[PDB]
Amino acid sequence: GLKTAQKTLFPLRSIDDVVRLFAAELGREEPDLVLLSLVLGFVEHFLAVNRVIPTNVPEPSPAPDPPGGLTYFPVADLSIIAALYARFTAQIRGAVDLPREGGVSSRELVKKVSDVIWNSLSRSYFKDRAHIQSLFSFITGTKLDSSGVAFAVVGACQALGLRDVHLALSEDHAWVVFGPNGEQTAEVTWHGKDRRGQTVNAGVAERSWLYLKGSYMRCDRKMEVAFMVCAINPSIDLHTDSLELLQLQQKLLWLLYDLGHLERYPMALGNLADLEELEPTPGRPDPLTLYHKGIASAKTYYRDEHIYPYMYLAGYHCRNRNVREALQAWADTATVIQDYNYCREDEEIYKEFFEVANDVIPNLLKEAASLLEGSALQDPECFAHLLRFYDGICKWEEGSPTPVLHVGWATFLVQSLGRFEGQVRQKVRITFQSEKMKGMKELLVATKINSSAIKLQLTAQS
Ligand SMILES: CCN(C(=O)c1cc(F)ccc1Oc1nncnc1N1CC2(CCN(CC3(C)CC3)CC2)C1)C(C)C
Repeated sequence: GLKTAQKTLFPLRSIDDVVRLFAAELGREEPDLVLLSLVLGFVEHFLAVNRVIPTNVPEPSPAPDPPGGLTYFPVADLSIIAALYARFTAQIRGAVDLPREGGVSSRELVKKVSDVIWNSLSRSYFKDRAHIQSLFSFITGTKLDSSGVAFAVVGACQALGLRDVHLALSEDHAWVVFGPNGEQTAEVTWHGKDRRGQTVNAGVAERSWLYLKGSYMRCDRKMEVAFMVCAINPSIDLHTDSLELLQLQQKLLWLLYDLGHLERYPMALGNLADLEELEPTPGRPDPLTLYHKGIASAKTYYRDEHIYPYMYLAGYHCRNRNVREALQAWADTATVIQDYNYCREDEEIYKEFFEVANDVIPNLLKEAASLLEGSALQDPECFAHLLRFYDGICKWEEGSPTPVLHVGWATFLVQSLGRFEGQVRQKVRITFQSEKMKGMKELLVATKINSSAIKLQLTAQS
């Protein structure tokens, strides 16, 4: 049952209409997670899933076709959004047996709301596909990706008036927290390419990156809106994004930023900065300000145990040919990961470190050498930052149940070391933390790089 004020905004015919509807909803003490997620899913379906008009642009009279191409919007009728809203609420309300004396919900209650979402999904589909994140995908396709399940469970709880069930976010996983002050936890979805019903205590005690040693985000309803905005997927295919969905996500994040709802959301600040890098909004903070905001947010609220705030910043410096600053920010990234244990389900962050060490840094140093042929390659500080990055990775691996470094890592390490002349490398005096890097300190600074020896040393088991 949509309140009358919710009804007046429709029909949404523009991006701003969506923004006004988000603006209107964020003013309430509890914004409608189902209504908001349906609208974004409807908009994204007809902009990215079912692309109505092609995206290509043609090469004294007017041109026969729009010479720059076309953007469009699928009008969201009240009748159509409300019909879908009614389907979900009729589904959820008839499925759970509603005392909750303290405004808190039982573990067995959260479990059957979770079970109602879980058992509504198709048994076979590709969990990693795009555009199955929203309640629109749930109700019209019975398909949800991993964190989409957790979000749907949270939206179902708001539908049943369980103000105490909230979305919990690590950097790669989602679950629910509940109880008098968010102290119980329950897994509600799978992770990886499931532990449903269990707490996350074991994973927090595991010191795996997946559970951030307990320094994860406990969302309020306002950050749960920020999550579904971050979850907007503009990809039409791998080489094509929808300009409309990028613009919508960007204006929505600015709306959330102005209301203060990204203050505890480092990844969302980083997402906004990345959008701002491609499409600056006049009068707004530049991307670097926003990257440093996300880092300050991670330091303030999650005691500096997040990884992505630093790779956001490092990526921006890399794309802008700021070699010193990019190397320093990847060193700081490795400095956070070195206090984690590399565990079974941490493959996402491994993949990102792999790409940095074995693609991004090699490319950055090659770029710098083309200028050389002052410069970063002549700066011992830059070499020290490179070694600090590898030292953190080795410390991360040390004592973990999963190996990190393999022979391919050694190949790129030897290459990156070679980018610094021996006279530069011999100026550093470094204290390493990892046993692996200590066991080749002298081999890293020698005038002649011993590739086989460094390869042997980088690949010794932890
Ligand atoms: C990307 C889709 N998505 C997730 O995957 C997800 C799932 C979870 F259960 C928990 C955190 C999750 O991630 C995020 N949650 N909220 C805001 N934004 C997030 N993401 C940005 C992201 C990390 C940073 N890289 C960029 C680099 C490496 C440059 C810094 C891009 C991908 C992940 C969510 C938005 C639905």
